[PDB]
Amino acid sequence: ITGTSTVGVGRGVLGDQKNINTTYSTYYYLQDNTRGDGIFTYDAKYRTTLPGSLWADADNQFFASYDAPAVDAHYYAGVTYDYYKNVHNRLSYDGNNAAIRSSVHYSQGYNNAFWNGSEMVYGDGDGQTFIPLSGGIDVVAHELTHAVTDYTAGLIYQNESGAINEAISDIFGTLVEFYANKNPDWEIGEDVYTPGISGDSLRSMSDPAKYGDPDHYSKRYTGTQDNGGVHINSGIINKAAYLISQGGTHYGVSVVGIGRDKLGKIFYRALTQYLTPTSNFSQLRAAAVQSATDLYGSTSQEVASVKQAFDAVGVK
Ligand SMILES: [Ca+2]
Ligand SMILES: [Ca+2]
Ligand SMILES: [Ca+2]
Ligand SMILES: [Ca+2]
Ligand SMILES: [Zn+2]
Repeated sequence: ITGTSTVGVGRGVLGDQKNINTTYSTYYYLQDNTRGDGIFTYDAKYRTTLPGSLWADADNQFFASYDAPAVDAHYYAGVTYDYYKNVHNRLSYDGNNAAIRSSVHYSQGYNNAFWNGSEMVYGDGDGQTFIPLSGGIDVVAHELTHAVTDYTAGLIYQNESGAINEAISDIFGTLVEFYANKNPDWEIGEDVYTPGISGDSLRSMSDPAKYGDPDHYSKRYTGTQDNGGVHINSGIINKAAYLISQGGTHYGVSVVGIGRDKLGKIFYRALTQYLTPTSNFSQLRAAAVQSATDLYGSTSQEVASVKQAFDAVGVK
């Protein structure tokens, strides 16, 4: 919509107060004109017809419980935008400042969030397994990273390339959580998962096996469920990325950690320069090695650490 850029205030899903960039034209809309060609948040009104209505508010105050998921979708979209721009010099997900659109209140008790090819979509959860999914910065950044992958490597969402596609989203979702720096960790979705249970999440990058996911290639899932295990076998790559960043000894193989910033550089470069739609795990290892070599040199610690991390998870 055409109007003036304004600044609203509200509460997110977890009760935290924050400012949001809005647009004024009769109503105050969730439209942030300060990043690229806009970040736009919509209300799906418990339906599944998308995108729904551009979120409109009478007073620019967003403190109703109904407002909370839209406050977070909008705000965390802006944080993720800032991360890709400031850290990777990437302008929005297509690299050309495409508008970022998100819809919240999708369906009823919908325990999930997803990129549909064109926009972000968040359920409210059923209140037991999930609260509104946009309350998790790692969930928002995970899903927006699928948009990034779709415009770059284009990793097919099945089998090994699919598990890489998932891992890449867990990695950058986690690096975005660290960038925002509020209670960061190496698990996925903990802020919005199971309000009655402390300390759990959907997945762990530091210990995939915590939730039944493989942490070594010899444990890969080779069946047909979950598109050949895209959310299962990502544990292998998640563990390798965790090792590259943090270090550790995993099945007897020692890895020297190089830190989060370098992990982010190596994997962003692999994603955007080397990976293709059909890349398998072994080809990811070669892309990450070639990335680390471009960035730090072939004799570098960074290159040696990438090789050790992939050895540790059984990927040759
Ligand atoms: Ca209001
Ligand atoms: Ca966290
Ligand atoms: Ca997390
Ligand atoms: Ca929980
Ligand atoms: Zn995903």
